[PDB]
Amino acid sequence: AQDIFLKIDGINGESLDDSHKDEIEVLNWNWEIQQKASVKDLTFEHAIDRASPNLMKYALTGKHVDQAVLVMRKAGGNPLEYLKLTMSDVIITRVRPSGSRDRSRETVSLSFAKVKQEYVVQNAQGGSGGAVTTSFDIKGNKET
Amino acid sequence: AQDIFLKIDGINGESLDDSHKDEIEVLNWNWEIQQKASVKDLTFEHAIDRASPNLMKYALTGKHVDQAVLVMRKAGGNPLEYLKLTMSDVIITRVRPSGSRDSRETVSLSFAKVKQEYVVQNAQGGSGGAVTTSFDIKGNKET
Amino acid sequence: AQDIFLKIDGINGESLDDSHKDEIEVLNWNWEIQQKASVKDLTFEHAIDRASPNLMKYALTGKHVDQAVLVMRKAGGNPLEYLKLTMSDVIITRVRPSGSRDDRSRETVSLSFAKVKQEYVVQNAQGGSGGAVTTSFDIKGNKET
Amino acid sequence: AQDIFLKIDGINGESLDDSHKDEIEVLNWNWEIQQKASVKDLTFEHAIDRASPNLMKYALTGKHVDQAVLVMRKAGGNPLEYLKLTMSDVIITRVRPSGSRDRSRETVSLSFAKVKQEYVVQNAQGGSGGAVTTSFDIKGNKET
Amino acid sequence: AQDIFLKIDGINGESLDDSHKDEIEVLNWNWEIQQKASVKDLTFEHAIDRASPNLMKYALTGKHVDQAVLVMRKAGGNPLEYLKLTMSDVIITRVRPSGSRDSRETVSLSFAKVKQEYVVQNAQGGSGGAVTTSFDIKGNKET
Amino acid sequence: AQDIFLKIDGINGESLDDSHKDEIEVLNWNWEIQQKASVKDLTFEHAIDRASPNLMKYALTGKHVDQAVLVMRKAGGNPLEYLKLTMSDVIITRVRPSGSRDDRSRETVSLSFAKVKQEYVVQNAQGGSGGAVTTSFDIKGNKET
Repeated sequence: AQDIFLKIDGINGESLDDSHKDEIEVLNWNWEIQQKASVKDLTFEHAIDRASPNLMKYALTGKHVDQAVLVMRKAGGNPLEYLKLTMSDVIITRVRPSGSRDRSRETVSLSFAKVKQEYVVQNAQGGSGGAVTTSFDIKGNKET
Repeated sequence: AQDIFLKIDGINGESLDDSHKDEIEVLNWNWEIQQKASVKDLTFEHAIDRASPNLMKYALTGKHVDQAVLVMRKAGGNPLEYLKLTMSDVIITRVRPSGSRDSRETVSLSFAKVKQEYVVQNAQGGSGGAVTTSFDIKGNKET
Repeated sequence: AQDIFLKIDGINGESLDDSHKDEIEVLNWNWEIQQKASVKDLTFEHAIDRASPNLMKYALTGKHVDQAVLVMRKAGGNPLEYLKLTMSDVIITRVRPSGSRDDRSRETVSLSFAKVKQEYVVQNAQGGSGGAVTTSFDIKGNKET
Repeated sequence: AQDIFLKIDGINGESLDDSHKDEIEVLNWNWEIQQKASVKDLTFEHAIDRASPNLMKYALTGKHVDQAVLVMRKAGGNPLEYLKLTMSDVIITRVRPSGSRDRSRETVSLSFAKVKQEYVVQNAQGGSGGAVTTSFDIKGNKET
Repeated sequence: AQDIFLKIDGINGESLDDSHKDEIEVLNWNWEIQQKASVKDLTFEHAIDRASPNLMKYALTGKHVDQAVLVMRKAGGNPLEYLKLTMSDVIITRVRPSGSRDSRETVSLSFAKVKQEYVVQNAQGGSGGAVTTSFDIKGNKET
Repeated sequence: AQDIFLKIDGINGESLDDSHKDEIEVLNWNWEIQQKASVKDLTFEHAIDRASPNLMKYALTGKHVDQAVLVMRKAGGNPLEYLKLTMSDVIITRVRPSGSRDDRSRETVSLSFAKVKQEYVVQNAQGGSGGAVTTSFDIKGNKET
């Protein structure tokens, strides 16, 4: 059971994690690019939490935020942050809260002008094996 | 197992909860906002109950009600009311009753304005603070 | 396990229940109203039974019947009839029978109606009738009643 | 586990049942009428059997057959034929055979000019409790 | 557990069955005719095997083959070949290979003419007779 | 449990397999040709890995790569590489990453290509290479090769 965090400028979550205080604890996420290219929103799920009233507001106003950063960190003896997705000039495009007597979930989508992806390689001994980083100005349709 | 309540002006439920007497006991609910913005109906499910004949009536007439308030309350030793969604100038847009031998009703609401309050819980289980936003959907303005 | 009954004027079922003799025993049902308003057919499922050949006939002719009454009754020690849906000026709009060798033969049926009344019966502490909440509407005439 | 039979004029099945010799043994079936009225095909499933090559032929040619009769008969100590659906002037509109290493099924549809439905009521003692029969000339849009 | 074989002219499989050497072993299949008549492709599934590279080629070229023959054979003590479907002037219309770590390929065929033979089994498990029909789909005539 | 590998020129994976070092370990894949002919993208799934940031980049730029080779190898005592699909002049048309707290992070990727070759390796009785059946096609040029 790995940890997934999302840090959205101006929209705090309620994580108690030492390295990700006040970020949003993410249950799951997905994203898509299709063939210039068609870049879909990134979508994530979290519990209804401290971020939710602000996520609602930004969805309605459409106001941009500077940056959102998504991180996946492996669980266990060697807890590496192995994937980091950095989104610049972000819009909250969709919010879908729900609740049940038997559970509170809220599904959120984000669009962004630029993106950067960093992946860290872990070796069998658990240390850093290398790293790959790429980035792209989607709005400007240019490599960065 | 948390409790969810909905208080609709002019349409009583039959809850026996001390702090929510005659409100509607909600089984589940969902809502959506999409990118001015497209705000979807809020939908909830409840058992067929004392509210149902009036929900049917309002669905048919289209008459507005002043306010509906949805509350989620945590279960357990510290039963905190941590989410409050206040809907102003409400229409009953849809009612979908059903029953089986082996009985539930799905209802949708639309509203001119909305307020969402999340109540932050402190380490002792009490109120530590809140985050609150509101919006005039009809007028397309922050409030 | 609650009981659900449907009484359709001129189309008997084969229920043996004392208070609902010759009515249709309903397995399940559903209905919908959408925003003047759009009122959908009411749909129910029952076993292929004595009603089925007449339901077929009425589906084909389109002939109206005066009234259909749907009732749900709680199971157990206090069998309260807690929901009564009365549909006036009714058409059989859909019939969908089926069967399988591996038991079960069922039929899905839909109804349309000019007027509707919904009564919910409130239960008292002794399990008896404590009162009711009732509403009604002339759908065809688009008026509250 | 009840028995279901279909007797199609000119298209024999391979049933060994005393009362339904050479009829088609039916696995399941369904039918539909919608609001003059829109009468859908009746559809049934059977194993690929002696009828299948003829069902294929009639589906391709579109030649009519005089009559098809579907019967459901209860299983057990009191085996009543409680539902009989009689279809007149029948067309084979669809045939969908399939097979598997893990099974042979074939789905068939029928359309018809006229229909008759007979239902027999069974009492708790297992005997005949009464009967209801209706019929309709669909092509002519008239009660019969 | 019955056996299903497909013999396609010019496209060998790798079956080791004595009576169907070098034919394709079929996992499942289906076909459809709808109401002159609309005859759909016949579709079958097999493991990725020796046929696959040629199935890919014919799918791409659209070149016809003379004949494909599908046979179902009963399992057990009396392994009767009870269904034979003969397809004449065949096109490979579709190939859908796939594989997973935890490998199958779906193929579709179209044809100008068809013959279906069902072999009737006698009480001793032998051939008791047959029912046979055929049709020129392309020419829209019985044969 | 068989192994599936994909070698994409200029986009390394992180496989540790001796005969497929730094290739992409594939969880599953599928492809389609329909009736000149309509050749669909090949789609595969892999874990989010060293390839992923480059796959994203190439999806966005649309830049071609020379070749991608997909291989399936039987598991067990005789690990035969029995299927080899060689795709020439390749575009990354689709990337779909996802992750969940409850383990697993996976990514679905699609490829398009101008030419294709499919080799199936026939296995001999000893489990070794007995031969092959091989075909190839210039999809862009619409010609058999």
